[PDB]
Amino acid sequence: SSPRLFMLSSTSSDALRQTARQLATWVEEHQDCVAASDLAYTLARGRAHRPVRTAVVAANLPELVEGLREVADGDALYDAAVGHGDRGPVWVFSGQGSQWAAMGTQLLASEPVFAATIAKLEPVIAAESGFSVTEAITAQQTVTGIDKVQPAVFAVQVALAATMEQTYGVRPGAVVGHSMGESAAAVVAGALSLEDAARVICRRSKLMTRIAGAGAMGSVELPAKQVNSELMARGIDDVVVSVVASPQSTVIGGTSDTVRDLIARWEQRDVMAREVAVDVAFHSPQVDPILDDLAAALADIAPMTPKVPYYSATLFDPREQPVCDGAYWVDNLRNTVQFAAAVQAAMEDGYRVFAELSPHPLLTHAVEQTGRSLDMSVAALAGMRREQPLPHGLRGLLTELHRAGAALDYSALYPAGRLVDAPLPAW
Repeated sequence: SSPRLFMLSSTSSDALRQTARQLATWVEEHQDCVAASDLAYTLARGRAHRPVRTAVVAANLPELVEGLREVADGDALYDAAVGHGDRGPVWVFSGQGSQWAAMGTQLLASEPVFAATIAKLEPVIAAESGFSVTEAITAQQTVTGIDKVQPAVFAVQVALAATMEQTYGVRPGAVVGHSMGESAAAVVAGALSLEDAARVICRRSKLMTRIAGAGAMGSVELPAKQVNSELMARGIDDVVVSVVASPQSTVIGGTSDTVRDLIARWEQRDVMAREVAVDVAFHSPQVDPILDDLAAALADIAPMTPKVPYYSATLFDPREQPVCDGAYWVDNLRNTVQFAAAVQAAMEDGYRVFAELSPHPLLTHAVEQTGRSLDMSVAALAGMRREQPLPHGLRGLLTELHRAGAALDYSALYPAGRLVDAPLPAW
């Protein structure tokens, strides 16, 4: 009786419409014989998924005939899958800034695994940071202080990954984190326990409140080698490259005045410069005072060997597998975020489907820019968007992962049924 996802695929946009039309005619003639569950199961598990994919949502067979005929009559361009169903998606865990008011409300209601994960984190974040992460992610005002933002964003990140794996059968092929995103990446990769990773973000953000107001940051659409050249040429020692997000994008960090002066000059040369909303200048010497204290706070963190490929933005070789001890988290906060190099390594290793598990996409464009620079066809998906209605939870993200060609377990969403004599399109 509930709405089901009917997968349809072909070799071209026109052949996919021909497939939709034959299926609609068949479904219309056999609707009294075929159970909708059996047909959805057959289309997902009894058919080899071809490159040009789509899916129609419908609660009953007559509804599916309308949806299928709509596809068949349309003039839509269906992009082909970039992955070959052999590698799982690369989950991208972005930094701060993705947060929005009541970002967790619909997923707490529509996804039981999201709710269960947030429930686990609730007493840990309460003991560590002194606040309710559930109250924070469902409040009518967006979460605000660094000590509250980081645990709340981390909690959404890990709850999204748990839902995708447990509820939708999507095991990640690899993980990539960007600054605070690396704590969620460490949990998902099996490098840290959920609790130790929560302790890492809670303690990290509490210590950062001590240095709030110490420097400023700025984004510039210039490659990092060029930015560094300008700093050295201008005799600037108080501002450094803090983030390397794409081959054409760089974030600088340092003293408030020199950062403002540099952005003023870049803008005047018609370059895409802009100040970034910060209290502290992370991944710069501004964080130096709090590094001894952080090392001490994280001395008890128990790191583990990652179970999934982890593309480190902290290590000098992103392919190297992290030892997520306190020293790693101190380096994570102080070293440049080499995000572009980590994404480039994953793409060189064969990954083409990237999905950003965050409250709102911050690094979708960065992933696309790295793919474009390698002359590769990649998919950079967003797990959630600000104020996006999610009445069917993350089922939308599952559809887009399927459409893109990410490897996933179809027995999670279609656990049982009878194979039906539905049409098999010619080669």
